[PDB]
Amino acid sequence: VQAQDYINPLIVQRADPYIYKHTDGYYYFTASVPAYNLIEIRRAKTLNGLANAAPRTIWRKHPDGSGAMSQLIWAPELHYIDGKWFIYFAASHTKEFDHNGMFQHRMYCIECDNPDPMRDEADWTEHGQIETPLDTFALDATVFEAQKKLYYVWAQKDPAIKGNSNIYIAEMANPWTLKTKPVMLTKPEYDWETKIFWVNEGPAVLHRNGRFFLTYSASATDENYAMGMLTVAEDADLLDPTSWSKSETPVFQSNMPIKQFGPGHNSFTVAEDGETDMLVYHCRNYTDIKGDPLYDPNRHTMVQPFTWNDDGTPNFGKPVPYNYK
Amino acid sequence: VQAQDYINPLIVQRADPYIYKHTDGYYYFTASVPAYNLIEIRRAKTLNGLANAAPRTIWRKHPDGSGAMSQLIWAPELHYIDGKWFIYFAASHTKEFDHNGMFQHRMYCIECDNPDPMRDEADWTEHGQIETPLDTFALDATVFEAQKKLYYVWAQKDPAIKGNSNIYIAEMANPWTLKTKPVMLTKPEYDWETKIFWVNEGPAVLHRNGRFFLTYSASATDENYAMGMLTVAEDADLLDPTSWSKSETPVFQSNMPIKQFGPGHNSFTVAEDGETDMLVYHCRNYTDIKGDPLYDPNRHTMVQPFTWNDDGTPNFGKPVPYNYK
Ligand SMILES: [Mg+2]
Ligand SMILES: [Mg+2]
Repeated sequence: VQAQDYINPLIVQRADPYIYKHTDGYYYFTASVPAYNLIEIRRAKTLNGLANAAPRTIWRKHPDGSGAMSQLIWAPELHYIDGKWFIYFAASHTKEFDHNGMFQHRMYCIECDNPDPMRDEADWTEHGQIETPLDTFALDATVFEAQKKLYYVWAQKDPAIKGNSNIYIAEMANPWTLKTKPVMLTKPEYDWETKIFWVNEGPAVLHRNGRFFLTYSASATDENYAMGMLTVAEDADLLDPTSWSKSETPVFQSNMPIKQFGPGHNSFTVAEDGETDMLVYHCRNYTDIKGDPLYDPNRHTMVQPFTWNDDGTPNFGKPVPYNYK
Repeated sequence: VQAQDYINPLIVQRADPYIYKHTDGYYYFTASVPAYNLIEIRRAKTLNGLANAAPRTIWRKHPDGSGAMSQLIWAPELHYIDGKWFIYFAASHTKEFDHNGMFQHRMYCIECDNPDPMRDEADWTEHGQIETPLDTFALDATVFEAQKKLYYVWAQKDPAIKGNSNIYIAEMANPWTLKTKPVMLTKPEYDWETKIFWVNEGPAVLHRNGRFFLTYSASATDENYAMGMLTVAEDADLLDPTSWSKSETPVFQSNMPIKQFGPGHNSFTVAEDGETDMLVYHCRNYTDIKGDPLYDPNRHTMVQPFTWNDDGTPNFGKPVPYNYK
């Protein structure tokens, strides 16, 4: 396949796009919806089919003023773990900022009792909050399998470290519970990670050529949004921060001449040829945003192929232009 | 062209779909967005292109509690009148129901000072409310030109007539002011117009074969939602209700075996061949709505060709199935 085989932007008005190619021959898609009020799934046999795929709501936010999970439903990811579907997402009990001017999200998990994850809301049950030793702002969780274990990777505020959030990892006791104390892998520190907000968020994991590559997003969700990357040997101690190497420069960023601003909160999938790696990310096409960029709904989902360098590292290149007619 | 050339649903999660093919060949699209908080426009060179067309916000709702136009921005239509762009839309000052359990919408108009209607929000000016002699619930306004005059057609509640709204016509003094007293063209009365809720709304006008054909939607918005049609000779007194003929049966209804439930609030356009008439409407693929139905976002935009009967009347057929892969 080639980039031009896909009509971009693939999915309008969907941020934090997550695509999972399942064994049933379907691509499953989850993302943040503009009103941040529910979790819906789309499915199609092809990536282009997702642009017209009728969604199904499988979980709705709790009522206003009812406590946990009642506001700002962010970045759900659908995972298939030991034959069961799980969705990891973040939510807050309020839209109010705390005394540090931050969002009040925590991490949640829902589990499906059916082989079809899109049949009905009644098939999904809440496990509640995925707790961490320190109860602070946490979001954008993802999971990956390595060394016959399940790892959980997420973004969280540490009061002792400057900025909004750092990336952590921990091994899981089960799909909704941590077994180990969190380990910090990266914090915002370079100029490209600290524009408007000091942020490391949106982790995603790729496994290839004897290594795990963990991409993440940094800076605010406007034009400054960019992707960084950590690398680790697949057999190392994943819970030792010295096992991981951090890229000093972004691995993916704005392509300003073609009006692709702030690419980020990515995921990875495979094309319909079963071989080409695909980068899935959101991106904006203008910068004259009014108000908070999180409430402008025009982060659009993009998909494009990526390749591999001779040293076995990924080469993401740059955002491709829109090509709809 | 043929129905299979279009990937349906054309535009997911857009209700009250309005497509206008401009003299430069662009297809412009306006609709109610699921959060009902703004007016955005998409443009593409093809109807399928609209599925991936990056929207632009051209007008946003007024702040909460500030009065007119502050809530529930519904059903915008983009019209090109005497070389200027106008958008007719409905809005409320509140989300609360009136003492009769009804929505509190009134009709509004904005005008653009630029040839490009998607350049900037600063290009649009508010004309305010389009006032009617009785100040009651009103929405879904459309306009058409006939006999060198401009006619305004809309839906409005009459306290003396059972149901949520009837269809009215009036001649306009200018694009934001009525010249004549409203004339009622149809009220909900047939069995197929009064299922669960008594309503006539979403008017649309088609001109062909010496007649104007005014379609509208009736009944509740589940599988009972259906389209009616009025017919009048193109040279008749359009303000005399006795010039108009009401179809005693619906002209378009649910296609129950393929789960196309409740087609309505239509508009009309022309295909890329410049010849084939296209019906544009919203429709659901399920009716088992959970939570507040106002915020279930899955009314999807459908497009399909229609044809003409021997007597010069349109034949809409029935909803086509989804055909995305
Ligand atoms: Mg994620
Ligand atoms: Mg309309």
